[PDB]
Amino acid sequence: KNGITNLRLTRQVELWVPKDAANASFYVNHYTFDLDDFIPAGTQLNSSPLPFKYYRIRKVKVEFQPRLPITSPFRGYGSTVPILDGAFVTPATGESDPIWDPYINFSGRHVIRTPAWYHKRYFTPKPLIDGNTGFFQPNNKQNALWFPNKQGQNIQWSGLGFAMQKGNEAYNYQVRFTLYVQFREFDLF
Amino acid sequence: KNGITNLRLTRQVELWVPKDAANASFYVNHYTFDLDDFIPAGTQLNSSPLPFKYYRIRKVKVEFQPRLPITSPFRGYGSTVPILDGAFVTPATGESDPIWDPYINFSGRHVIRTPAWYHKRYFTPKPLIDGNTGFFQPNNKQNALWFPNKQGQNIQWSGLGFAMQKGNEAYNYQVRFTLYVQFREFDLF
Amino acid sequence: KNGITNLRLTRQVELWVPKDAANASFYVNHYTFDLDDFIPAGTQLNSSPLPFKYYRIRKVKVEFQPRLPITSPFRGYGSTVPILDGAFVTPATGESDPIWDPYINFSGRHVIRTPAWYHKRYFTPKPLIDGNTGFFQPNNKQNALWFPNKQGQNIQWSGLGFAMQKGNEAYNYQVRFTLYVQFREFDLF
Amino acid sequence: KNGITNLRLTRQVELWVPKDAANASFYVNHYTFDLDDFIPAGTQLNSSPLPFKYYRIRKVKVEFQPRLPITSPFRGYGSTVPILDGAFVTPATGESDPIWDPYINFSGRHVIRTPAWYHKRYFTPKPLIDGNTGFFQPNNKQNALWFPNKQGQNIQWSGLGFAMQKGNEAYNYQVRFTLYVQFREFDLF
Amino acid sequence: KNGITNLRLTRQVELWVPKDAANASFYVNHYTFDLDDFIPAGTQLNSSPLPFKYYRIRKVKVEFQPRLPITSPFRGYGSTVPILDGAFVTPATGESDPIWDPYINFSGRHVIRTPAWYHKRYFTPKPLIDGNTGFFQPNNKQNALWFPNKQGQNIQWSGLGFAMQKGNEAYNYQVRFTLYVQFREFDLF
Amino acid sequence: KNGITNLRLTRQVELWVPKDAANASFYVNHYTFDLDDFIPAGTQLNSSPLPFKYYRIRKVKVEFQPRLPITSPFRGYGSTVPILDGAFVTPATGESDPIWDPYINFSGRHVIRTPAWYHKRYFTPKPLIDGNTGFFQPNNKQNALWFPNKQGQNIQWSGLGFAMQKGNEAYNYQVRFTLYVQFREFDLF
Repeated sequence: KNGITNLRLTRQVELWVPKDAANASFYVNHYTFDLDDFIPAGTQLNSSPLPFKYYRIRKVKVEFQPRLPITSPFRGYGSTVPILDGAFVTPATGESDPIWDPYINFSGRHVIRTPAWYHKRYFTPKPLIDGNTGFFQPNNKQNALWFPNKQGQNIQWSGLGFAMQKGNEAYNYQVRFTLYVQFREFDLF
Repeated sequence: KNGITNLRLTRQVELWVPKDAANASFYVNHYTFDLDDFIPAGTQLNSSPLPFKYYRIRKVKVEFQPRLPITSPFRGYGSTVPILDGAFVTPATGESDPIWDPYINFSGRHVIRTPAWYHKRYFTPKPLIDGNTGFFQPNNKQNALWFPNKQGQNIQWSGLGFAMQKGNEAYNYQVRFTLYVQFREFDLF
Repeated sequence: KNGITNLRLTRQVELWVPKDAANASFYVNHYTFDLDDFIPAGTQLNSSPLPFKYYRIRKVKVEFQPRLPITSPFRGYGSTVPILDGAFVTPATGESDPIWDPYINFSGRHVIRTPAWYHKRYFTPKPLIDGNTGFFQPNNKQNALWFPNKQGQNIQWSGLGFAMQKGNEAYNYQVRFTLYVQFREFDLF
Repeated sequence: KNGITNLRLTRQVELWVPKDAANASFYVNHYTFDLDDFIPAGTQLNSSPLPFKYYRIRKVKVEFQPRLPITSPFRGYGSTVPILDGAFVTPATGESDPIWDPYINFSGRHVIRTPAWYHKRYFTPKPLIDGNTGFFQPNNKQNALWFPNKQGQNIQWSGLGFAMQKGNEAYNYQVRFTLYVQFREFDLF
Repeated sequence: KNGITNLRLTRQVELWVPKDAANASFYVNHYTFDLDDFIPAGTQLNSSPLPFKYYRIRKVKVEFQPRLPITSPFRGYGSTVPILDGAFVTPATGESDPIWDPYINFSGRHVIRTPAWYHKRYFTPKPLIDGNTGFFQPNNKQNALWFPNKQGQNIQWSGLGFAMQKGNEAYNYQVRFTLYVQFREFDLF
Repeated sequence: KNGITNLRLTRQVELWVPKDAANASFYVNHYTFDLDDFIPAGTQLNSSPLPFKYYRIRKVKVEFQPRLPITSPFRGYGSTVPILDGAFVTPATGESDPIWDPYINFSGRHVIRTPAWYHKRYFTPKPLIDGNTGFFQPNNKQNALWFPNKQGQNIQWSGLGFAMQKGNEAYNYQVRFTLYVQFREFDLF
């Protein structure tokens, strides 16, 4: 019969890092993945671009791809972490983002060598359901738990919190999210 | 990975058999199955109700279900055959459908006991591509040959030719087609 | 010690199917089972007809028993499905119930031969708790999960969605629900 | 299936022992256990606090718990026996309870050290049906014989005959009966 | 690496039992354990006395230690039970606490010999999350389920319901709670 | 039980190297690691950011990360050594830092390729207790000796002495210290 249907969805987001007048201040932001933002925008001839009902995200692969060449006049050394519970340390509005690194002492701290070097994280995310009561239950062999696919009402899955060092000149990354989704119960009319 | 996706599509067609003034004449018609007629009509919110690209029909199950009870004042004994090449002996317009049975001496002649008895045929159809040059190539283990799914331009697959005896009073069947389709290469945007 | 207490509760509901003036339109309704409706009504000498605290429904057996004899002047062929998540396709008020079958292409589509033939479904239901967040978790060996028995506040368990064809004359079924309940923690005072 | 349902019912009775002006006279009374007196009194919302039909008493555990501390100015040494046929030697009204011990030479004479010491008997009782014709039939592996549970018409089961020595000052015990009842044939409506 | 961190927290509560004018009435109260009440009060130099994030309670050990000596002029015999779902039978305000024992027929009824005798219960509690939908799921090898430690917002864990007999004179116990907590994910800044 | 608690603390220090007018003179400095400087500054809500009592440093990982790109107009070749006894050859104030390399002939002389190339040292440090009388006792399987954690009074652990060549233009490194600390005897109030 028809048990599992793999898919590999991909989106690309530009990521601007503004300049800084030699304060060596960081710029922190967080990433969440939700399945309704990975469809190509505009293509709305049929209302169900994903015609299944039950889905789960197996792996997320986040690629920080650069734009500047390797002979940039200034390097910088930030850190990315996989956050699996949505407790980011991201600043508020007008918080004046910290001079000291907030993502420096975490458990899965990978180092990203900004602004001219590729950086790949490949992990398993967890949902942000907000009714999970708080219990973690450490790794259950890649989150074997199916979720009902609702077109436009999907939950978010918490992923990378990156903290990249602002430099003397502003620069640009191209970030590429890939989700290795599994699907079940094809329900076309 | 994701090789095959089974599906089980179903449609229902009313089948009227008009009366006859004791001539014992038959009423012959033929059936072809095409995938664009098995979707539910009206549901057109997204233009692709079948979001795959390559398909094949494994089995077709045609059920003649009756309407009259078993105490009808007149029986009748027709014949159904699986035609696998589209060479039906169906009458033309105004042909005055034959008094003798046309589907009596065929190879797979099953007998249907009209008008109050169930009758099931379960077989493998063949396409009507009209560019196959004529060669048959007897059974290749259930027609392992994939076809490109075009929305509204699909080919027909030849199936039952039924020849049911007209009686003294007109009656009604409910015919139910089921296709056990296989699919491949999910191509959603 | 005293682990499990089996019980076999039974109720009977009349089911009327109104007539139709040769439109071959269907009549769709859905069934849910809740434990507080299976007690005999009127017998209220003690406030706890079920003196346990933890319960679960193992199997539900729904029997469509007929009333008309087998020599009825008109047959009809409907479909029953086990719905395990409460997503029935039942019409609204004044929806003018569909001419085409809504329960024709489902996974567990059994065919009921109305109006003179017995029809039995025997399955495992799932609760309708509305706080299950959406995950299905396919069959966990007959839903080993106990629920607190509250007298008059019990949850519903989603079962059959039947869609039976309306005929030329109105008719009647007698539907019989049986629940094979298990119980635990006898808590009498 | 559902064969046996264990239960552990418990009641507590105050037991007063009046004083005596240095005659060293005893005070003899007998105990019988009947299932309709072990329910909590007042709780009458449903008329069947025990919703089974067939029952038997496996063990009875009678605990004499004291009230006075161990530094009482006077001890005393009585005797308890398990009577299994209702032939107690208890006094009549105005009999002026005997100066010599009546329960001194019996077969299962346990000694209770009154008035400051715990005393536990744990045995199997026998019914007082009064139509048993007199035959005893020594121990049949814990009286495997079921009895119909009638709400308010139950038979008595003969147990302890205790004979405790009256002292110079009146005192108090708290006696606690426990029945390890088995049940069968749950018959709720 | 660093998986589990055991801890053994302890608090002490005085427990007064008021007098009674020879009615032999009980005094019932219930106990719940929450982790934010087990820290020493006043010591607030750093805002996180427990610097972990995920915790669970393995065992709770409740010790009723007495104050009166063993030569008290009046004994008494109460009962403690481990309640694991928060359904205590505790009285309301002005309910005039019952003359008959409410905790007499429960499953884990231990007897406490008041007012001069030690009494220890040692068990596993369950949370009172109020969104658990009601299912019990009997013992899963000591509640392997982690909970997020929130400073001042922690959930309660239901434990002992004790029912101790009031006497002729008021008295005093010293109750000592011990929690054998496990911890995970040390998250200091 | 709870024996060892690993932690991985991290701090980052900017390291400026001033220019030189073609004398090819070096610039020598030394590094010591003390646990009270690795906490995030400002976060002082609770007075104990490390709530243990006994600690030891297993490994120190010092990363010299660059700032200039690899196409700098001038290279340079310095040397780092692990000093394990605090006998650095660092200059005094106004010493006019030597034209010849002081760290050239040592035992563990690694070469750092300044100013555009990463450089990692990963070793075990030794304390600077100043009461050790002078004896070395060569490697005792990674300094199995616990030290009492005093908040603000901790001893220093001697590490890298680096000697990096000054160039024609001033430049900048970002140095990152990581300590793989072990902890014992959690002593929270």
